[PDB]
Amino acid sequence: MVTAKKDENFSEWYTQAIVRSEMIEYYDISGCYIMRPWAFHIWEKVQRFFDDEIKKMGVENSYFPMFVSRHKLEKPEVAWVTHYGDSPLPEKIAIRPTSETIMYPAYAKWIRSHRDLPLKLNQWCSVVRWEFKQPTPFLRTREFLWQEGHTAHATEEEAWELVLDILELYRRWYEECLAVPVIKGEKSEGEKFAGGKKTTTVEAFIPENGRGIQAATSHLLGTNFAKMFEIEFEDEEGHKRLVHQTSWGCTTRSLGVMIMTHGDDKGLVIPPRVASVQVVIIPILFKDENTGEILGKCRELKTMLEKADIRVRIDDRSNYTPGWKYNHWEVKGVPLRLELGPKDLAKGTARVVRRDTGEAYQISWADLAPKLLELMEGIQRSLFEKAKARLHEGIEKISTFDEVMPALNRKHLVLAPWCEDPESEEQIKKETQKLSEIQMTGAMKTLCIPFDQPPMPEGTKCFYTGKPAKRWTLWGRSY
Amino acid sequence: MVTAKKDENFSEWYTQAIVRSEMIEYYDISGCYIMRPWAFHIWEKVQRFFDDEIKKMGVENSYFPMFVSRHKLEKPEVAWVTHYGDSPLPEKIAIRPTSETIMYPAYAKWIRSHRDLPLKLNQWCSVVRWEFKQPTPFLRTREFLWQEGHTAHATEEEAWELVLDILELYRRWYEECLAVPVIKGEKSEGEKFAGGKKTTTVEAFIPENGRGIQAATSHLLGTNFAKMFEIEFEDEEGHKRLVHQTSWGCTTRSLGVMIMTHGDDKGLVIPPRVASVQVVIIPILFENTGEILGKCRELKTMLEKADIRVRIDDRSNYTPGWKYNHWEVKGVPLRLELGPKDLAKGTARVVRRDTGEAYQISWADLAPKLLELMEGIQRSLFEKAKARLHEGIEKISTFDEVMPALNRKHLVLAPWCEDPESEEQIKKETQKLSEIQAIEMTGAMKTLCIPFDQPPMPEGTKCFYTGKPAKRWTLWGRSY
Ligand SMILES: Cc1cc(N2CC[C@@](C#N)(C3(C)CC3)C2=O)cc(C(=O)NCc2cc(F)cc(-c3cnn(C)c3)c2)n1
Ligand SMILES: Cc1cc(N2CC[C@@](C#N)(C3(C)CC3)C2=O)cc(C(=O)NCc2cc(F)cc(-c3cnn(C)c3)c2)n1
Ligand SMILES: O=C(C[C@H]1NCCC[C@@H]1O)Cn1cnc2cc(Br)c(Cl)cc2c1=O
Ligand SMILES: O=C(C[C@H]1NCCC[C@@H]1O)Cn1cnc2cc(Br)c(Cl)cc2c1=O
Ligand SMILES: [Br-]
Ligand SMILES: [Br-]
Ligand SMILES: [Ca+2]
Ligand SMILES: [Ca+2]
Ligand SMILES: [Cl-]
Ligand SMILES: [Cl-]
Ligand SMILES: [Cl-]
Repeated sequence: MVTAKKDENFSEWYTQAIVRSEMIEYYDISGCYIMRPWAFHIWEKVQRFFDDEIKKMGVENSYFPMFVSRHKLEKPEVAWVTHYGDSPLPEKIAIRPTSETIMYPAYAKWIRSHRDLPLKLNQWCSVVRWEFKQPTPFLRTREFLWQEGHTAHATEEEAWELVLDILELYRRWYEECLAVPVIKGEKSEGEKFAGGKKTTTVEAFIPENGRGIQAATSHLLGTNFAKMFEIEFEDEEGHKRLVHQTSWGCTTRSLGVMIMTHGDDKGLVIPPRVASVQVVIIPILFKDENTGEILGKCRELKTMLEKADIRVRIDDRSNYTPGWKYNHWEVKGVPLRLELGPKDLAKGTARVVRRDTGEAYQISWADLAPKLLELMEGIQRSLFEKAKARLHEGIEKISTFDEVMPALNRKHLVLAPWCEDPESEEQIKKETQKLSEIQMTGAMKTLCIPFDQPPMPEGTKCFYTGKPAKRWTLWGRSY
Repeated sequence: MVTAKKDENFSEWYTQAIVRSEMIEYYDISGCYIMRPWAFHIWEKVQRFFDDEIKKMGVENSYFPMFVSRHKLEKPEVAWVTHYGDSPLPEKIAIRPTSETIMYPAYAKWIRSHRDLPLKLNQWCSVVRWEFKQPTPFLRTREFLWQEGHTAHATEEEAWELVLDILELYRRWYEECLAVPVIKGEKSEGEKFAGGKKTTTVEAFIPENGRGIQAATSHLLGTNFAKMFEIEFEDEEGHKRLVHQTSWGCTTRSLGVMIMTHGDDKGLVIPPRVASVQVVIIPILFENTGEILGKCRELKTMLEKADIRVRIDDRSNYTPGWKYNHWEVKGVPLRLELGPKDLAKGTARVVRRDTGEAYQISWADLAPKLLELMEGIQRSLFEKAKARLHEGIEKISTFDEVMPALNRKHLVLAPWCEDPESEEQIKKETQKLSEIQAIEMTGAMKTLCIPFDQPPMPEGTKCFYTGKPAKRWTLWGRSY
């Protein structure tokens, strides 16, 4: 069970939560962890939703090799294979950190005419970024699972609308499945993906350590990579034009984020929409009191709730006390826990405890399926809405730079008018980092320029340079 | 179009077929190939089938790192990571070729009491087996996708029952989804997984080189790994015992097999159950308004409501007949032709890809009859294959009848004594008999499997080689 406290020592709390809930297991190679079934259930669920939604868009899944030649890569932190067994490769090959240098030549080969567009591929794989720093399970790891999508189109308007559609699917992944609120915005030109035209992004906020984290990203690559890799088509009139590319990505970091958003001092709290066990049925057995009837009814209740597509498990393992089972499913975060013991056998009801709030209900057996649907909807919405309020309580609207340092001290982000000069963002990072040193990184940086822009009074000056401000920008310490 | 002929030039036919089908793209690193959507949808299909069945058996999914210490790996085809950027690494690390050494330490840590058993885990991933031999797409490659399942049980009976259940799921994977017939059997103690106690397998046959190929595998590991890694539990009486483990896998080789099992001189054929598109609607077009396309879209929704997978090929500059050949090569089980004649009679022309038989169907009658055909197709494809299979097996009793059989690209079902010595001697002698034939891919014949279904073994029957008392019948032939 979890001993540490979320608002007192976040780091050890998080470690305990993930470990005690059986989601991860440590490994002798630093930077890689093991994803036990409990976490992978959740992953499977969001992968299913994203997959169905992108298949609805014509995107098709595929698989490109893990390996890229050195020649075709330096056309850093990439991992190099030099030997098989005991013989060295004639050329070292690297392991993929992202798949552009692998797929894009194939794109060059496959695209000749307008009729071959759009071209929309996704792939669900593992990548390797071997930064020699300190990892954070889910959040920052040397190997991780993601999906990545790459499309090429005949026009930039098409590409751009797909960028937006995909980032909307990413908003739904987080807010709608994992109950984590996020912010849609656009990356600064010092933070955007280089040689993309424009990066869009969903951002999240960890209040317990006042930090920003990127959740997913969708790039408008435009035509830079087409020039690079010579991906041309012939339009209707017979002209050779460059294609307009997008790519987009989202990883298991999402599970990390969800743990921090909903976790509490007893452990995990798993939003029902992604819960593999939404309801655990715990038979209360002691002194051979009514065990045959208790199990009879528990299995009947299971078939009842399964008819309503509630995902139900009866914890009838003989070698565990009920109280151990309670703590087990609590630390694990099963949304709803249903207790049936011999005294309920004559009541015709049963006791239901919701994990998020701990409230208890006495519900009839006939009334179980619909009331449990209802509670799960309410848990899902309320997980989300409490999180969304914490998010917006953590953001401060400022006018001048004087307001920054107090705000970061309250573990908050700042929304400020900005002129969007790239060198000013770096001046800002350095200034704030040094001020932080007068007492994990202390520097503050841009997170995104929110799509949702609040009102911009005329003659608003950039909070740092005093120049005329162009857009509100979200800044904060980061992950 | 596919220039090669399937049984005349099998090699060129095979690569011609998988390339012009758009199933693979080649790559600038030997051993690796790009798996394109037309093929990956099939991998998606069988992965869903099998994932659901093992989820029904209580098996859960997980993910383990792709790297091993040399320390843990060594306790010649392994890909070794040495550097990041330009700095060496303290210790080189290896890309997994399988994940026993990655998982069993964790297992040893997670299992302490009978409470914790059985432990059932699976994972979908890829592995690297960097062999310096000539790869073959799908069939033998340097990086390939698979699933490896690893369980641990209290008793050998539970372990064994699980082994056989998984091998039956592999049977269904090939026969029910892939329409590919296979044979369940047991591996000779020479062909079994070392440090395993018994290996079971499903084998497959390729008529055009008479070659046998292992299709899936399911291992009774017993307790050897349990001693290696110290995976132990305490029973209800408090005594400390070793776990009996199983492991089992299957790869994208299953797709190559499928190709080779059903392809014809025209190209691929894909069983309806796993085909990406089940029906291609070909508009007969050359311009376009007059709404043939509208009617196509109507048909498309009518057919999706029966859960059929449909694609309208409305590409502008291609010819109807070019489209016919295109989807012919790809292997779409059913082609729906719509032109102005069909619009004027409310009928459609449907051509099944297996036999080429055509059918005229009114638009109303469309969705049911297609369902009746796909199923027919799915049965037909599997049945023909089955027959070809049984025609490539010769039951023999002497070694003399062996080398005739191999020349016909057949497999032998001979009575054997089962000491591995004899297997080794047969392999060497058959190879050099192949070479003395060749004075005028190797010729070595080995044990494919010891089939589970054993025809009657009369008393006094002598092994077809040693001449000692035969124990069981065994399937031999050349291998992949
Ligand atoms: C899981 C994951 C996820 C992500 N990202 C990046 C953006 C993205 C989003 N949205 C993607 C990829 C989806 C678009 C996402 O999820 C990044 C990393 C990572 O960069 N790992 C390497 C590493 C290892 C390590 F041991 C330590 C560090 C480390 C320590 N201090 N600092 C400053 C770094 C870094 N990892
Ligand atoms: C896709 C796949 C599949 C399989 N197998 C093996 C058994 C199994 C089955 N059933 C599994 C794993 C499921 C249990 C299966 O599918 C083996 C290989 C392979 O051995 N790859 C390396 C390699 C590279 C290479 F360039 C050439 C060769 C090569 C050339 N001649 N010879 C003798 C080898 C080998 N690859
Ligand atoms: O990987 C990207 C861009 C996009 N690729 C598709 C999925 C979503 C993703 O944002 C940016 N990026 C990020 N990290 C990298 C690390 C290394 Br190592 C290399 Cl060489 C290259 C990269 C690199 O290109
Ligand atoms: O891979 C196996 C045994 C089983 N692993 C689990 C999935 C099913 C599979 O049959 C045997 N084997 C086969 N090929 C290997 C290649 C290399 Br390289 C290494 Cl190090 C090890 C091995 C190795 O152990
Ligand atoms: Br990234
Ligand atoms: Br193997
Ligand atoms: Ca849109
Ligand atoms: Ca606060
Ligand atoms: Cl799922
Ligand atoms: Cl009773
Ligand atoms: Cl539900």
